[PDB]
Amino acid sequence: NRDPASDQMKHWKEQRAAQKPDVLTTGGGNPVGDKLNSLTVGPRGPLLVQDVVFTDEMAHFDRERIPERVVHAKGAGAFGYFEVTHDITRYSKAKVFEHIGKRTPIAVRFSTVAGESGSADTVRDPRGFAVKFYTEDGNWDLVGNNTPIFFIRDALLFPSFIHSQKRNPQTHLKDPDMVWDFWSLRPESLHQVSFLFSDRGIPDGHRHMDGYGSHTFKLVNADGEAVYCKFHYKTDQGIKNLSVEDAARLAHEDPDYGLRDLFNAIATGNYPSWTLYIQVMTFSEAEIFPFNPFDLTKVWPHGDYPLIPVGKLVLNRNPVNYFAEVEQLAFDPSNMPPGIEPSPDKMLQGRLFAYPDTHRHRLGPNYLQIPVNCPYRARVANYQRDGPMCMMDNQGGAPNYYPNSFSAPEHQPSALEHRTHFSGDVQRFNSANDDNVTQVRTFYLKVLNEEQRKRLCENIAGHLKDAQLFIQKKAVKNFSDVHPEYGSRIQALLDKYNE
Amino acid sequence: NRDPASDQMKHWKEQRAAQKPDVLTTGGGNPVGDKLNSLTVGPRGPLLVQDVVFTDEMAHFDRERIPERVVHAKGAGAFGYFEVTHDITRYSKAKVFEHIGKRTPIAVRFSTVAGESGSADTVRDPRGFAVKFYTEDGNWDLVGNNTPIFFIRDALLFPSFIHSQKRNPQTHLKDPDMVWDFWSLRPESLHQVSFLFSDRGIPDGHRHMDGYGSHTFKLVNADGEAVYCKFHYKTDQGIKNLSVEDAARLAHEDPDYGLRDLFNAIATGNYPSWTLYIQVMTFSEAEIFPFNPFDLTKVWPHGDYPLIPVGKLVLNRNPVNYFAEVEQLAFDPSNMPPGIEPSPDKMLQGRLFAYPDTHRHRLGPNYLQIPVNCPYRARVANYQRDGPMCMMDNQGGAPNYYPNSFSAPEHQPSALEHRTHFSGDVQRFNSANDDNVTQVRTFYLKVLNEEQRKRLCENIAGHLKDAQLFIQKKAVKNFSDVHPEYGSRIQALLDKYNE
Amino acid sequence: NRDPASDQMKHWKEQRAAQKPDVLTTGGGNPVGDKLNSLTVGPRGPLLVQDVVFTDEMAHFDRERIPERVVHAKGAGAFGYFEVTHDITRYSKAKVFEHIGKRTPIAVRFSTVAGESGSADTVRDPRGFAVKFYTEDGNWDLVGNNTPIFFIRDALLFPSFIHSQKRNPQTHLKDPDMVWDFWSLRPESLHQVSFLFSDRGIPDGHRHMDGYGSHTFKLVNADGEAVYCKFHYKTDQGIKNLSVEDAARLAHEDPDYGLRDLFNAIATGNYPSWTLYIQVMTFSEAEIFPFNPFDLTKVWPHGDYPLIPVGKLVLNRNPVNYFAEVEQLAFDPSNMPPGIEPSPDKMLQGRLFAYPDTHRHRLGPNYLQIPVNCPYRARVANYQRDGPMCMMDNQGGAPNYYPNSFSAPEHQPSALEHRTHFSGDVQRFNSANDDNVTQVRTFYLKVLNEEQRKRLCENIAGHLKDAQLFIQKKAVKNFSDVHPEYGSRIQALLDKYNE
Amino acid sequence: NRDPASDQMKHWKEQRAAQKPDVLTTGGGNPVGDKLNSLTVGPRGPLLVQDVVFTDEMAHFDRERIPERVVHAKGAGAFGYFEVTHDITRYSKAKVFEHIGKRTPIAVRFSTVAGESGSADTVRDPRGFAVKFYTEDGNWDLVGNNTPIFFIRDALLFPSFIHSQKRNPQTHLKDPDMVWDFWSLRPESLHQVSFLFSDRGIPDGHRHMDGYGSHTFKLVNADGEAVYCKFHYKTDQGIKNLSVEDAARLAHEDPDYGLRDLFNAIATGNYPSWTLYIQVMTFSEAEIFPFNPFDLTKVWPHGDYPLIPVGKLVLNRNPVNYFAEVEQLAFDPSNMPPGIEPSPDKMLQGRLFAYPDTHRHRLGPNYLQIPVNCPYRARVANYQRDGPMCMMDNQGGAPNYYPNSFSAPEHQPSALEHRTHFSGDVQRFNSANDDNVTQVRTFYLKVLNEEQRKRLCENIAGHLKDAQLFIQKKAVKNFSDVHPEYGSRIQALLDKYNE
Ligand code: HEM
Ligand SMILES: [C-]#N
Repeated sequence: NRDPASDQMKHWKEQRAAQKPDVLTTGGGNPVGDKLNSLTVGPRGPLLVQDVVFTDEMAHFDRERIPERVVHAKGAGAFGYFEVTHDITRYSKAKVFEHIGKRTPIAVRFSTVAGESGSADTVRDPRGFAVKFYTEDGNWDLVGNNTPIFFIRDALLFPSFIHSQKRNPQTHLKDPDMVWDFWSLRPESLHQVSFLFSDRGIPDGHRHMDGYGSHTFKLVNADGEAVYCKFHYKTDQGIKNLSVEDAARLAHEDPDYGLRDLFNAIATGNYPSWTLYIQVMTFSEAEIFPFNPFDLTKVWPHGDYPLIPVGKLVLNRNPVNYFAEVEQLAFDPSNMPPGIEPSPDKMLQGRLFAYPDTHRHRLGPNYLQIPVNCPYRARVANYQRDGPMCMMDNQGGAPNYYPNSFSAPEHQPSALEHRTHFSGDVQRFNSANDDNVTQVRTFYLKVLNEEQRKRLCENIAGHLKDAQLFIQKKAVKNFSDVHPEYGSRIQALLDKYNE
Repeated sequence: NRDPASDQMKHWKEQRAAQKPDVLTTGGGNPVGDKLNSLTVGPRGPLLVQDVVFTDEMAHFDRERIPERVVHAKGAGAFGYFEVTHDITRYSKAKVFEHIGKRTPIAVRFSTVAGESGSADTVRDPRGFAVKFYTEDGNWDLVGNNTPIFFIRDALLFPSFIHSQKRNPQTHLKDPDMVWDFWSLRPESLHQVSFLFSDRGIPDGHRHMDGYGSHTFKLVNADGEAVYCKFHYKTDQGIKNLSVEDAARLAHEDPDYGLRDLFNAIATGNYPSWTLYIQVMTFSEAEIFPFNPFDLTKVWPHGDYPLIPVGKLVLNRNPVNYFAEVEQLAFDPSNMPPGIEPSPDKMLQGRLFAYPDTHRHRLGPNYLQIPVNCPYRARVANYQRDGPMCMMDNQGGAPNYYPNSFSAPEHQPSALEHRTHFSGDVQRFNSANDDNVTQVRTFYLKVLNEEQRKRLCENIAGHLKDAQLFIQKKAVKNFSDVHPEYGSRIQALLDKYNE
Repeated sequence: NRDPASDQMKHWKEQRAAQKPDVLTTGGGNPVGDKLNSLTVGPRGPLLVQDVVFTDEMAHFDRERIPERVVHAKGAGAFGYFEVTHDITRYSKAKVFEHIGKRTPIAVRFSTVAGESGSADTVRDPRGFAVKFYTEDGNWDLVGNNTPIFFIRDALLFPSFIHSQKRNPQTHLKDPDMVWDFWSLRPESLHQVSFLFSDRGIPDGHRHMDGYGSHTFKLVNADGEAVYCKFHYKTDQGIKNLSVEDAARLAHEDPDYGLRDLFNAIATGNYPSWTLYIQVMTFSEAEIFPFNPFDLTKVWPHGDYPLIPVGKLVLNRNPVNYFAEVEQLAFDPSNMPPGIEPSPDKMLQGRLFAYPDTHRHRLGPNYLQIPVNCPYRARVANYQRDGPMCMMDNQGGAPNYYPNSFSAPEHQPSALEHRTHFSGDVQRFNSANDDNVTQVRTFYLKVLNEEQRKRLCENIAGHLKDAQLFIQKKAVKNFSDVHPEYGSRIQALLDKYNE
Repeated sequence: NRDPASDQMKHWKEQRAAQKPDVLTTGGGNPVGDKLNSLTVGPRGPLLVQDVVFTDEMAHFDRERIPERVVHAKGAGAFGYFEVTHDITRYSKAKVFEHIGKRTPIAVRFSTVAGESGSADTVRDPRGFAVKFYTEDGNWDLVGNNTPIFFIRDALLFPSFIHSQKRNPQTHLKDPDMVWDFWSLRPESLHQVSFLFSDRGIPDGHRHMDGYGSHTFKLVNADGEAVYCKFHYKTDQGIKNLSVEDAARLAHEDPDYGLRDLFNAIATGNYPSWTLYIQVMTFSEAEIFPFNPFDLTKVWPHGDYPLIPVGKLVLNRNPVNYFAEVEQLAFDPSNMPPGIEPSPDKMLQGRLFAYPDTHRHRLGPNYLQIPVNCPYRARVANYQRDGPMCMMDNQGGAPNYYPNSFSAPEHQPSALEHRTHFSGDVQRFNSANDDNVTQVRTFYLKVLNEEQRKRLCENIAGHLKDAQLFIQKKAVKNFSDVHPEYGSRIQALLDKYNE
């Protein structure tokens, strides 16, 4: 009796008992006598502007679509909650970490990157794992990928990068030259490239993948002590990837594979879950790290900085209306309540700006006012007013300037940001040469096995092959620098593909 | 102390009581630690991207403004109720007239016409009197002026009319050449131009003027019998207008005179009111009527068509937040509940398209979702989805197609349009010379008395005198047609004015 | 060496040689010193708002996306010209057909339907074939499809139809319950559904494939005599379709298959072309003719109304910048120069509003000001002003109200529309029953050969086999209502799929 | 014959002697038959959607309005040129100062601050004076006011400030409590408040007022040597302001007095001009300066930092279409070319963000492409693409990723920002007490004479008298802090006013 998903309407008509259906109305609420036959003059005459029943619906029709996400356009979402299982208060005075058994409702949206709205899940691309913590101190957004690292470490190259992985400005077709001309000129991607073309390249569904905040963040206890951290939410359904083969099969067989896997899962009562951990680094150690603790192209070896469990990320309800609750979702890295703060991680810094920016454009100035985005477990009160599509009462007739002598909202000094010290010139400091191989080399011949080491080298060559020859070399060169073998294997492969 | 309007905050803080100032949060609901000083590297250093309290706030301010209404930009609003005092049901079956005593929540917006957001209330100009009935059959928006007639009878000339009435495309100044060159070329305006330059051209506040639906409408009863009608809502505060010197004074002394007079009255249990009447006419009568019964430049003489009392219009509530409840208010003449239907009035016909059309651009595709515009009395159920800034549930997961087989919203034969028959060549009929003198002639001699006729001519001459001689000629000519004396009197003044 | 599309950048550079690369600047033209390293205080310090180079690029990137077309998102486009080869002057006075040899620049975008921007080119779904003629009497948009009929005959059914073919409101996946449920309760779709599931369902590229004006139109000659007609532009590369499996693999092998094909063809000098034909029907015949001549689910048979030759459609130019020239492309069926006029088609009429309406939403109010949409081979002069993103000079200091005595644009009586007579009550006429089978049966037998007839039934069952039985019944019922074996054959197929 | 502005259309008609009126067309370029009569039913029948000429025009009319500037909405603009007259090449290497005689086009917009578009010109209020220099190195926007200081010093107070300066959230009226409750609590304003209420508060048009950069900026020469500065461009027409008397008369007799004046002056060859001087403070002196050198509520005494002639700002060309060339006009302080950078001024810092941020909303993502805003004197080349209302060729088929090996634009190292060192903890430093009286006292006692102090206190007390008693206390208290005599005089006046 198909799957829970396919029976979407099925279950709807049922649960809708036997009570009559609501009356079809116009946006205004005026009942429609007949919305199947246009208002015409004669059985074969023209249409009347007077058929506002028509205009009303058609009008709305022509405006349903809104701009898709610049990146991560294709994804799925579900709601659930978080719960504490450990006490890290000695680490961060965040309200969500209150005490054990302390729950918080969440929202999540998995997704790919380069692919548009029509794209299919089952394909090589990093994955999006975003969590919205509707806390008491406002919503907390831990926007993270399925990997602890990224290709670039300076926000200034992301626009270019994304462009590189997307379409040709002219042909509107994917383009290897673009893809690899960028990667080749910027070896800093070496680390993440290797992760993309590794088995992890294509997770089997969203449920069998690990979550990562990626960036280095900052924790601060109710005592004013701050320490750098890294979030890790590992899957409790075990890691499971998809063969280049299956992936491509599913790709066209069920483009929305990863999509319904999630739905049915939650429907068949088999709710997904991830275990939230966090690494820790004192400012002392941070000054010692063999690298930049804020370099997005690096990791904190688990041996030197072990994961501390903190909580359970459980999803148990699926969106009722996809658009409203998922397509419309807004995740802002800048959304961090008292206890959690960003690090000087140049990429994070940029994200502090881009997300709310794009949201205002994709969704609208008052998008945080959208049900799904509104921090309902907090009391939003301030001196911001109006704006297009202003919902709510817009804070009634309350004094709209600060300061004021009329009892309008005051600032809670107990939430002040954490004071740090920086000494140096304001300049554009070149981070293009901050070691792009070390951690990579120990990933090729260390994290991976000879078995999957060959699968990786294959996956890569199967794409790099399509790039101009002048591109192919410069590329191998990099892989070469990570390890002559990790570069020779790939090359060999190319020579064969290359005929 | 001072007036209620001026005591806005005072009263707010008192009612607020001894409570504690809500915690000042970002749009995201995060507490602010100090919204008075920016995050900088040093006491005299750069501003950091890291300051999201600033940007969260700043970015909203930058997006505070929405386009003002292209016309009737300046205005004041108030909510109240509509009470049925009679049984008119013998004509219209709208559930808004159902049973005597039946109260229907209403919203009202008064306004001028030409002036933009910052203009003054005390200037000569028609006046807007929009009434929104939140009925159980959706919303009823009766968008009427304080005059029963208008300057033109074909929408095709409205865009141009409003242009001539506003600013010159290059100097951005008021243009008497645009104003009069247009009016002169369209004598059909003579009627309303008369009513305009008369003592009624500037009413003393909104509480002292009448409200007219202007257009001819339609009423369909339970049996399905229809009738043409006109709406009339006379003022219970009595017709009181302002003099050129006093209106001209208040222009600078208090540009928001109307907005204030209205706030204060209501704030002191001094609720304004209007009795609602209607002129009922038969298709057979509309057949006999000597003039085009749908021509916007004509009136239905009280004599032959006496007014029938319907109910009362009380405004007993003031807007809490002006932007959210007034600025965003949107009345669409097409929102007529079952029982009320439009008429062939060319003018009205065009308005059926414009209001929601422009509302989509001024407010947004989902404007009908704004609390003030939402038909909170009736239940909105249909097959329209998505659209930017989608509030509520987007009808959750109910079927989006129609018809369907899963118990989704159904038709309503009862609420069907009343069918009328028309015959003729579908073409653009020149309605330019449908007599633009007869009714003005009566207004000039029978409606006005000598002292009023005196003013009407000085008021005209005082503004017309700035247009070029040739326009003045053409202009006067049209006046003599209504009446020899009308022309000569104005002409007389012009020669004087032309020193 | 590789295909022309792949070598896009390669050539762009090659030809750009002998030239120094332009200086990288900001949106404002200020040269940037370094666009790879953000501005921070100290090498490991926070990002400074100061870095305006950053915000400029990021803010713009954060807004690259505009809403995709509500339908026909996945498409491709090219440019060419139209050449008059034959004289149909006695039918249309339209300057486009003026003389033999008359060249008129054109632009075209082909597309699929339901699938979103990321979808693949080769799938069962009709194909949009819109043609924009930049004529001296303004642009003429012939928004056609690769089929001469459509699933429905009343605009009111469209928003609902489209929803069925799209995603589920809650599970966001494609849904056969909606697809069929709709098609079941709506049999008039039979004609098109058959054609669709036919071999033509997956044309090769956008070349080989035919284009049809689809709707019935009206032609007017220099003597006011009007006649009805159907537009036809047959491929010069002969109808060639894709196999189910073939197209099924290309689906993931190369989703942009069309894009590639069309680009490379043109790029290599292999410019495709089409021959335009017209079927003419006189008002007399339109009267006698034996189902509604304006029904969109019906077709005129070359039998009685033989195809007449008019001219050639040649595409010899590729888009330089895709987004700018194809994505932003807007076609309005309502754009018809003198000689061409709408027809009572309930379906058409509706299109007369949706298109510009949605364009103002998706592209913006001044969309006709975007280069490729501008009627550049004409002289747009009128009384329209302002609007957002207003380009040009807003028509400069020209008078902006009509009429006027200042030499502003005067209208042309010549361009007056042809008048027709339409008698009959103005109401909602039921058309759900206008024969949704006759012609359909003639396709299954006469047109379709035992060969295609086999794959048609097979293709239908292959899809329909996923919907509840109660639907399958209704679906087979209508088919057998066309011809016993039609559904009979389907039914057999259906039962095997249901294990 | 009237003022040159009155005859706008006259000279336009005259302008095209001869020349025949262009043909009235739709937005698509289709010629119009009858633009005065809609297409109806019969002479008294309904309207047909089939009428596109109407809908084309109406839909546009319905979207003419865009959000008015959040502040400084009511203004006037003009174009002219900038001419170098002194070699200041030892301080700035900017090309706009490249060499004596060199002329650069400029665009200027004058403005009030609080009133919306309908507001009156002649009212006490600072005055906006923005200059746009279309320099070879991109556009340089010097966004100055008519005062060298400002009320607040930290951007976070700005939204608040402006709010208190506008209408009441509930009553929508100007709130004296709002105005003085805010000023009373933030004494840093005293300086501006005093300047504001002096004879300089209501200038006589835009031609008789000085223009000031206000903020301190950083000039950078060819040797990479930096220096701080302040821009001053004094009227050549002489500082002339209006009296509280005439100003109130003009407020109703001519709400557009400034608009009209500027136009006419230019129209009659009487071009206004301004001599541009600059002040120079070396990094050393900025160290021992008695006040914070980047504090907006302070000035650099001519005595120690003498003005230096640079060149002349001349305006000799009126806008042809106010909207297209003035209303749409946009200035960004961020637009600074090589040799002209920002200071750490907390206020200037927040501005680098807000202008482009707001322009992207008021005008749209691609507002830099609007003619008036485009840097048409430089070659904009970069890796930015798409966005709505994308004009030009969107950089065509150029490589869209940086870096790339395909000859796309490259960064110019000689346009890098001058590196400055800053050291301190990153925190929210409190500048609320950075001396808010010294300079004020000098203005009161030295800059003004008795006659003046008298008018000032009268002007201050005039408004203040309306605020609640407790607010008057606080305010007078602050004035006494500047000078015992200062507060007393105001207090005496208050004592009076209050009966
Ligand atoms: C009466 C039902 C129809 C309505 C209301 C309708 C509505 C729409 C809308 C709103 C768009 C998006 C336009 C844009 O954003 O540029 C569109 C696009 C399109 N439709 Fe129609 N459509 C209808 C029927 C069809 C049929 C019947 C055809 C086949 C001749 C067709 C061919 C197209 C094409 C080719 C496009 C994309 C044009 C392009 O930009 O390349 N549609 N339709
Ligand atoms: C519009 N009145």
